[PDB]
Amino acid sequence: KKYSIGLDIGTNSVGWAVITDEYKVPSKKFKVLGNTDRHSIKKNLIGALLFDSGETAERTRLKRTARRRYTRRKNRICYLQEIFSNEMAKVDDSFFHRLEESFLVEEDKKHERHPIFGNIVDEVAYHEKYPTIYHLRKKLVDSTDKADLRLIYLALAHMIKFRGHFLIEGDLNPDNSDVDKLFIQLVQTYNQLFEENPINASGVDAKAILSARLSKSRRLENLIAQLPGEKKNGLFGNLIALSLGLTPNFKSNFDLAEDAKLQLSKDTYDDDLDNLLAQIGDQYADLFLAAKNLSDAILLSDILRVNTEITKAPLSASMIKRYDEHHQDLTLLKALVRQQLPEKYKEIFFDQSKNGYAGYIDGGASQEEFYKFIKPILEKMDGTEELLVKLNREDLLRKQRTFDNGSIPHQIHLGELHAILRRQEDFYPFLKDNREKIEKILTFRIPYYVGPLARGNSRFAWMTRKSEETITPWNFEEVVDKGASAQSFIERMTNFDKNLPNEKVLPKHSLLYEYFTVYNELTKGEQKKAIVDLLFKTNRKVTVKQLKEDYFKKIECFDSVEISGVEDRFNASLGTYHDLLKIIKDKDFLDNEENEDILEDIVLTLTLFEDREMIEERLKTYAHLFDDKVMKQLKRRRYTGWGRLSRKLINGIRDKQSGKTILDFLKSDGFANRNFMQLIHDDSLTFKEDIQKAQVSSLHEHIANLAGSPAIKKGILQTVKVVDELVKVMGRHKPENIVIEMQITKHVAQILDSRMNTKYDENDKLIREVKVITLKSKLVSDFRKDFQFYKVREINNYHHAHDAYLNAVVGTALIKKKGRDFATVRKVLSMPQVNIVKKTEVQTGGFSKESIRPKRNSDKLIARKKDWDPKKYGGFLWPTVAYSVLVVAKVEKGKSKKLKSVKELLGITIMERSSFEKNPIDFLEAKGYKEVKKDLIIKLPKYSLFELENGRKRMLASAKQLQKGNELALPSKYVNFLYLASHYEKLKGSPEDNEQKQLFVEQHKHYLDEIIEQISEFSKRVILADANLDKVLSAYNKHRDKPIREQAENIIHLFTLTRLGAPRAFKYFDTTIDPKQYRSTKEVLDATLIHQSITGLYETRIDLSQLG
RNA sequence: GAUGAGACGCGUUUUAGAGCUAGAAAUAGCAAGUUAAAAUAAGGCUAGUCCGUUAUCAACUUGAAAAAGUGGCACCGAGUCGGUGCUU
DNA sequence: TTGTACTGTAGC
DNA sequence: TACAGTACAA
Repeated sequence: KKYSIGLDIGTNSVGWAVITDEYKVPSKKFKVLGNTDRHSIKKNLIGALLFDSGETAERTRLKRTARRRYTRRKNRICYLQEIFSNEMAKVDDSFFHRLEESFLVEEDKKHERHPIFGNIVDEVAYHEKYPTIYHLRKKLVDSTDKADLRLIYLALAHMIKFRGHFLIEGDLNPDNSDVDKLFIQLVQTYNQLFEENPINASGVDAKAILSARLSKSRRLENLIAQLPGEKKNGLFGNLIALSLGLTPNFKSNFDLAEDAKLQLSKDTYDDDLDNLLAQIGDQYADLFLAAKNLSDAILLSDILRVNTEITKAPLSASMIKRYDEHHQDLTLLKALVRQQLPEKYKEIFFDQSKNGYAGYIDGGASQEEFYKFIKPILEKMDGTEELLVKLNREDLLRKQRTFDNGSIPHQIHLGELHAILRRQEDFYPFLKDNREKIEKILTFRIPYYVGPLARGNSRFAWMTRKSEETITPWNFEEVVDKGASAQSFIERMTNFDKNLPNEKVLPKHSLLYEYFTVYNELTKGEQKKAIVDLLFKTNRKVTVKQLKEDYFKKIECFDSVEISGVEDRFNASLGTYHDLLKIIKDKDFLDNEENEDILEDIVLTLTLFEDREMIEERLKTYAHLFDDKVMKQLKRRRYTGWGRLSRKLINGIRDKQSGKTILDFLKSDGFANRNFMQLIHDDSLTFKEDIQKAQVSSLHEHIANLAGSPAIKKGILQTVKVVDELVKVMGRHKPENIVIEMQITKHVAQILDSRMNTKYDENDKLIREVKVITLKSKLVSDFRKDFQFYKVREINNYHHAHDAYLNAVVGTALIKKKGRDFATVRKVLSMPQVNIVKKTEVQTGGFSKESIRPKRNSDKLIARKKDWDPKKYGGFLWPTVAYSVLVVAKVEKGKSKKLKSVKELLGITIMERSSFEKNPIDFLEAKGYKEVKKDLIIKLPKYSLFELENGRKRMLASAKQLQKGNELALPSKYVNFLYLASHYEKLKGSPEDNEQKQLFVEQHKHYLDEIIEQISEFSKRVILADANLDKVLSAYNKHRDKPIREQAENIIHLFTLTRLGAPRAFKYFDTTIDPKQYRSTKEVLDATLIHQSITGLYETRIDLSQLG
């Protein structure tokens, strides 16, 4: 009657088992539908559900964000063309059309093949006069004569399309662009972060060293030689190496137990820093971001090398000089190679495949690969000294479009565009009428707090309009309601407190959150108040020596004090307090308790917004308290991220008996100390009661709102479905208790507790019909290790179901609390039939791989556009199949035409999924199938199970790919032998337990020679990999004499042959066995298709040999 | 630890940037190369400077969908479950 | 002309 | 890890 269900949730597996009060798994004759001969199969109430991991939305957001950027960039180009078209029509009728159809082959091109002028003579004249776009840009800046309108459009479109970054706010000035200024800023925060043993850099010249044209290591060494107190391996040298773009090791300087490294690579814009500051703390992030902006200063000064003259547009002239040096150095390299090393001349300049100059230009070889290829060549070749330093300084034969251009601010392109429009203002009146329009097209950026400019049809937009019309950059300021949109951004961006999920979290930099983390570290209150007022409110970093010298000896008059709470220095700090004291300089204003809301609203404003306008509006309310220079400075300050506690928790809720908040208890608790975890946990405090009341609020309400990765949510939803089907199996009877694995544990317990215990009374608040019991994995693992019921991951996926049954057994034994019970548990662990089910899931994602392949005559290339034939324009490859579809039809075959019936699978890809589901019959008719029988169309997702002769099971991975779907049910004594054979000298138990394991593995060593026969039999029956079987048998026979460790580890990798899933390449001692791929789905046309439920206890078997 | 907004720079793809000479040639020698346009998931309609890779998904019967419903028990054994006995 | 075998490919 | 490209058996 009464029964228990034990569960085991993982990221990719949910194992389940049903036990009785005698710790036995029941077995029932489950009915099976379908046209097969079998009507009922005996199945056991134990199994596991296997599924592909749940994915974070992050990659989908990266794609979504880029998808908007390309759209808005095309819209910018369209705005510029909209401005230009009316005047351009009387100059060239089909210029924009030619620029649109420039991608097309000449046969598909309606107009002339030359995009700019449409005549070959003028195009050749253009390319001779301006070999790059920057020559045209520099001329248009530096010429007063009337220029052609189309070249002006080309220059402005090149600057509007590729407009550079917005990281620097305001106009360009040396205070944030000249390398010396931000170098002094870097050493300023370097001194502020420690203030013990600082570095002082006053007489040094940064622009002489960092902007010098020299190799990077030599520049670093010279800068280190300018500072005798620091070295290259020092933390300052580490920071300067980051500024130079090297790969320094911060873990060495901060004594981390694991390697931590950073570099500002071409598409990792300091985002790797999370793994470092998760360990070393967030105090150093201001050091690293200043290093990043100093790096941007160094690159900007490097590529603006012509800024030594004010005579022209700096970036265009600098690219011109780079082109000139590239040409003059290239002809020298060609002569130097041809004169003295005629061999490999063709390899460098003609081959275009071996990373030469031809591979640098016409091939996919980067700058550093090209340098690495030719560096041995230049070491061998003579006369290369003046040219090799260009490799050592990364200046040799550089292109104009490179990864370093990400450091270019938008102000440079803005200045060049302004210079062009001011130079051509009188010649074209519509430039005078639309100078501000084009400058606004270049300089407009959608704010943080606005989001997508939608009209209700977006999941993501909170943007609120004040009018119903099209939004352009010119009329943006009078259409969006900024107050409503910014307010709506706050309502979304506030996180909620994990203790009280109704309540808004504080800013991380919030002053009360600083006081919290300080006082929580000291309690691990007159003395507390004196220490905080004397040191913490005076200095950023306080050590134990400062406490014993400046407080205990000075105030308490204690000569010798021993402190054990804190080792060296306090991790917490009042940094926001000292920051405010630096900016406002009216210290007593923060002493007034009334102003706390004003201060925390200010730091809330800076933690919300990044743009100047809304920040200016929100703090402008406080202008009657203070004014002028303090706003003028604090408008540049910003903060990032959020605390754990709500403002509603920390000082908001008051204990119902003591009349004190959490921070009130932290400040004073009488003659003894108490910490935050205890303040929540102590039953003497009503915080325990109030949190356990207020923490609780459909299944999706709990799953969507709770904190966790989509990977662990998937196991929770599947574990609820498994519970529902197991209740359905047992006559709708509920379990006596449900056992769960292991802070997510209390949310999983709430979901199952609330789905089972739906009844309540007037006096009983909750009737515990079912007791959801939570256990820790340490207990089950210790039970497994102590009593010889060992497990491995490599033999089979039966360990999930065995883990679930052990969870059930230990949980029931614990709530109720060595003979027949041990025999029962050993019989169940050696019990062969376990309902392993791989979840059949329609594949979703990108419908193909992202790499665009060149043109070819194959029909397998996917068209990148509707009118772009992939035989001519290239296209994508490797499409992803959402699901396969079993079709029977007639196919037109042969020159002498007849209609032959065929049955075959066809893969419906993701892009053809919707077109298939609108009309399957016409979609199949378009593929050549005619007389298609509609009712026999069977949808076959990924992991569809088929059964063939001798119990051979195959899982469908695609339309033309199968997978191994059988489990090797090796007996429990052999898995015990295998586990004890491995880990031979690392049990870390008693020596006697060690030796009773060793004689067990030794004197049954013929078990190994029997398990290899087990592998051979199982593989010959269901795997059909005979060549690999002979290979592994020969390798096992000729490595028989190698001892227990290596042999019984390589035989653990040997089960990769018999493991269900894709065939993977395992390895023996030395030999590596290539996988045997099942690239033929012809055999499952006459197999038995298996429709397994979530538990797999209910099946619907269709015999496909009776169809067609 | 979840989620979201705004931006940059590469990369790839086709085309434009007239290749020259010896050549019956399959080709050989030389010259040249750095840039730009267009696309960046096919596309969708409420046509927005929006949306399109996350989450959900065994089979059957109802239901536009949502959603609901659909499958006997005990014992003896074990090569992916078998056999025996009651029951409608 | 249709199936198999082996090796290579895949955005940041 | 499923698909692509080249290379053979009929």
